[PDB]
This record gives sequence, C-alpha cells and structure tokens, in this order.
Amino acid sequence: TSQIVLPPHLERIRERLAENIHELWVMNKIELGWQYGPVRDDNKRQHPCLVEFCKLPEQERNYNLQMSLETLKTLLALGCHVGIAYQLTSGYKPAPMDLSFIKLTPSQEAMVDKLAENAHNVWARDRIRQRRNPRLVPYTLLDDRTKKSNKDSLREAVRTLLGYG
Repeated sequence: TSQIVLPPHLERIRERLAENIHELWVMNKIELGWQYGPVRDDNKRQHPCLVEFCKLPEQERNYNLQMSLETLKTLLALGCHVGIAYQLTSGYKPAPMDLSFIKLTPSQEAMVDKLAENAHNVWARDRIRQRRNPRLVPYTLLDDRTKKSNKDSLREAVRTLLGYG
C-alpha cells in the first residue's frame, strides 16, 4: 500500500477519518468505562489519548493518521477509485453523526474484511519476532468468532468515506 503517492486533494478527508478513528478509540474505551487521566494504564480504566484532536500531540495522533492513510492506500491498491461524491464523558464529546443507519453493500463489507486481513497481516509479521502465540497464523486460518471485531474496526472507515460524500 505504501507504494502509492497520497493525493493531497483528500488529505483533509484522511485527517477527518483519522479524527473519527480517534473518537471511536475514545468511544469504545468509555463504553468500557475509561476516563481521561495522565497515566497510561489499562486496568485503571483511564486513557491519556482521549483529548481534542488539535490538542493531541505528535506522540498520540500518528496512530490514527497512519490508520487512515493505510486504509485509503489499500483502497487505491485494490482498485476502487476515491474522490468527491448520550453517555457523558470526562471532557470529550465523540459524536460525528449517526453513521450506523445506511446499509453497507456486500462489496464494501468484504472490502473492510480485506482491510482487516491486511492489518492482521502487518500485525502478525510484527509478532513473528516473538512464544509462538496461536495468532501468528494468517487471518484466513484465524478463528471465525473474532474476525468480526477486526472487521468492525475497519468498517467505520468506509462508513465515514461514504457518509461524508
């Protein structure tokens, strides 16, 4: 995917999708019950990466930035063209819009599936340096129950990509 130059015409859309991925990274943790704290812990149900997008520094935003970049690059490599077409938290308000109404076509369904496959491939290639976790096998030999978690993680990308026009 990295061998494709990123068109700056949609760099703003890439950043919007990165902000959406970040606010959903906040949403799921807050649904679990996570607040905003200065300590990077997981059992203390707080996360220091739930603040405003502009308030986020270089040390916390490159994740979602590269997330959106690699999704769109994978779209370009697959071939489809891209162009022009409440629970109270501890300070942040993740609420872009109601993006869970319109029904996703089976193409974009399997295509978020392919995005999850690609991401799991990078993750497994990173994990092979460790010992012998049963997840070191590709996404096709992955257990069926868990596949939809990684599919939902990538579905919101095409959700926003359709909804924003």
